[PDB]
Amino acid sequence: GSLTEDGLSYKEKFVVRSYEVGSNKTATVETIANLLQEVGCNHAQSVGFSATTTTMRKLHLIWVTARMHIEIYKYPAWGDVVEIETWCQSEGRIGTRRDWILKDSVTGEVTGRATSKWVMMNQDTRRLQKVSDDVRDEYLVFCPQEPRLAFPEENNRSLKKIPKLEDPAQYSMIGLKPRRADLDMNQHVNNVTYIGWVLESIPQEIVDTHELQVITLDYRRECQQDDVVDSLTTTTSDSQFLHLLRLSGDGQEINRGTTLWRKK
Amino acid sequence: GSLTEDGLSYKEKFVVRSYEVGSNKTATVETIANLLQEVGCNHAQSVGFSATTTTMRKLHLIWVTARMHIEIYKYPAWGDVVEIETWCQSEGRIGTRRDWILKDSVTGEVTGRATSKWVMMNQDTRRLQKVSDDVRDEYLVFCPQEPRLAFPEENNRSLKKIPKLEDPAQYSMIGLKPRRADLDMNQHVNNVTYIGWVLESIPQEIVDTHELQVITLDYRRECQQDDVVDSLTTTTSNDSQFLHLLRLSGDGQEINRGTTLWRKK
Ligand SMILES: Cc1nccn1Cc1cccc(C#N)c1
Ligand SMILES: Cc1nccn1Cc1cccc(C#N)c1
Repeated sequence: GSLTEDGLSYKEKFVVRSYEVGSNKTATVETIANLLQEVGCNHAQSVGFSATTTTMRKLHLIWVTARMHIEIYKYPAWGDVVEIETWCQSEGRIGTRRDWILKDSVTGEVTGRATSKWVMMNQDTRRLQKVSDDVRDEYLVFCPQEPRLAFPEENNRSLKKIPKLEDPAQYSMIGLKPRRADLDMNQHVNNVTYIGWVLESIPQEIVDTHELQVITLDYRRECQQDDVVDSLTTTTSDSQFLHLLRLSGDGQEINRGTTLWRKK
Repeated sequence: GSLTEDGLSYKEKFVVRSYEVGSNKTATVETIANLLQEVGCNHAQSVGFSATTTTMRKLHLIWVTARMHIEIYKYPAWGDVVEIETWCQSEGRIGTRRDWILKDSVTGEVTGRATSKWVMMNQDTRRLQKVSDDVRDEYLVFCPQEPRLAFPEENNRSLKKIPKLEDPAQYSMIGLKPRRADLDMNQHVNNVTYIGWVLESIPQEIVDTHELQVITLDYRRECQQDDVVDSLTTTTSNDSQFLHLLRLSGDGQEINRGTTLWRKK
């Protein structure tokens, strides 16, 4: 991987692995989401991050994902090479955004795109906060100054408000719990695990006859390593679904989302 | 990746990813096991397979893992490049063996080694069988003729018999179940998922203070996509050793047994 000529974005190529594909012999959306996190980490390393900047480390502040939105036109097949370009942008005091474009390396055709919203949190109190001027200034030298959007369209799917699923859910998968492979280097549940848990309550008949085109996921609260989650899904329709992940015991919301599926 | 000069082994380099590492910022043993499966698949593809031979497909036969044995001296760090070499060998009519050697790409130093035993099974009946002469001849042109062992030692750990853990277990993790990410392209549970499930019943205090040096796992029966598993562990021992058992949560049918050896950091 490498930063592009202007140093304001980063590109990396990945060869899709045998264990990374589903029944169609193409990459799962969780494999895609892991590759998006990997190219994002490689971009942060390339621009000098140990993605906390020096001012954030002094104030014990970290970036946390508020929303992930991914749209796939074609999933890369096993053995195929996918090229992913990523970049960041400041969204004033709200937080930051990281965008991605996925391309077929042979044809140069765009096969997918993604966007994510990040908010600042104090790592100890877990209290959310606005982005300060010092953090905005030290971040802005690594971002394009003019807007560059993976989802430019006004009122597009990536910005839509997601409602809360009402009981009873049409489908459910209960008792989901993370294992050590679901944790990151800081012993926190990996953001991609929540995508897998949301998808657990989609009936296999949909998975067997449809391809996932769009997924939007809001992250409200973290699942701890010792927590247990229930995954709930209701059809709202192409097939569209509304999703909710909540703690198995008291029903505290951890995520809400929507998925759009196209018949194969 | 590529076959070596003589065409009897295959090498591939991997850059360790951010999500592939644990608390020490080095690759987990499950990341290592996935890389071993990946280089094995790339080797089979390079020599013309798709690893069922022509005679195997005619008779509806497949290879299934009977045992996996991995020894790691140093886990590669995040961003490091690891080179893995793999090869296969026929073990007469018993089955086949696939071996691997892991090296640090910069220093050329061996950082790990692994071996696995495979047996033939009829895909439909699930009945095990001996390897026929036609199958043995068809895959012998892709294997070294002289023995080449990742574990040459006289009575090495990779061949030891594993006993059955007796109840009560010292530690347990109950109600483990696969999700879609644990399945392969044929909707079967990936062999690496069972390694993760075995390790779930090792106490976190051991994981925090020790490094896993050796794991040997016997595969007795498959966990189906709708099954639920219990992971059981008992200490058998500066080094800590454990005995492991995975069984179905309901009736207690054995699916795997194994042992792990850990060295204090
Ligand atoms: C055995 C197990 N499966 C899920 C959680 N855990 C336990 C645990 C506790 C604290 C930190 C970690 C890490 N890393 C893990
Ligand atoms: C929702 C879920 N989590 C684990 C199993 N499953 C259901 C299932 C059934 C049959 C085939 C497959 C595949 N592939 C999956």
